[PDB]
Amino acid sequence: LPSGSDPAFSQPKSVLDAGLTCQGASPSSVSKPILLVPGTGTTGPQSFDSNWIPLSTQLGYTPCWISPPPFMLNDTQVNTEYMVNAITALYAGSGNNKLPVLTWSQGGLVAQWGLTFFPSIRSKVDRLMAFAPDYKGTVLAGPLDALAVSAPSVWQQTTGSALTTALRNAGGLTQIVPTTNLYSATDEIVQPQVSNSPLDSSYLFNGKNVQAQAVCGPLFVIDHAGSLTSQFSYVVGRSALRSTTGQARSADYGITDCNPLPANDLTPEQKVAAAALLAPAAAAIVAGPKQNCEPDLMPYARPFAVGKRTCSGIVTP
Repeated sequence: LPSGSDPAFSQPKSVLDAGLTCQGASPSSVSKPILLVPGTGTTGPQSFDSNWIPLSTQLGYTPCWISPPPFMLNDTQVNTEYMVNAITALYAGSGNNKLPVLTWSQGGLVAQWGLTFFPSIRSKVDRLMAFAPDYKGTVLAGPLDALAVSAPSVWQQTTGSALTTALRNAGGLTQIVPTTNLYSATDEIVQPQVSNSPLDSSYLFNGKNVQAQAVCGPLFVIDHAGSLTSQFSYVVGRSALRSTTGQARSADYGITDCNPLPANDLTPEQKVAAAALLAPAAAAIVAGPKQNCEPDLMPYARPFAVGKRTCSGIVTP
């Protein structure tokens, strides 16, 4: 694990702060914040309005969220700066108290990239609840990279990207704070995920790796959005957020919780929005930025991906 000074932010603190919002509070004075880190092609709200914003509310958290522009499609390394700045702020804002981070898709990668590369936020996160995180990225990004039609962040979440190589090589496929990883075999966005083994994209060492089909059976299907919004995911999220250990406890759930439909503590209208969670992100992807190469790694990550090709060319330091 890196253990020096944090890297420099490439964004002005004012830009970063502007992407941080808290329900009914300013970050500088908030009780029991949880930070929500969105998936690819969405804003904080577009990810969590239909799910973890009300769910965290009812569990007695002040939901706060970052919305890195545009729709999490730019450089995961800059989307991470928004998350690091938010953790710094919300820790100080809550009386210097550790906060939980909850995340969907790339939000997980961003989180684990933060804890890998910016040591000062490890003493500020009491736990990480990653919903369908892509730590190895995914192989299903391959066709779109072959077309050279891919957002910066979609290059970086390709399996074998410089970014995913850099993370692994810096010791980033091991948990750095107590970490639960809810995910699904049937994820149509993130693969590989079928092994219920360290082969899976969502798997960390020492982490509470919950593959849905490992608890509910091989006849169980929740998809990429399902892994965030489902009653099953509520129960696992509830479990991790209340655990004295920082991790979901198998003691807290069972076979009768194997419900892939949106969380029952959402309103009927919330359920309907959560059901359709992914369409926004699919659309914002087809609407969004497009380049022919993977964004350069910033100097702090370059030593961990030597040999790989980014926009400037082959990585050397």
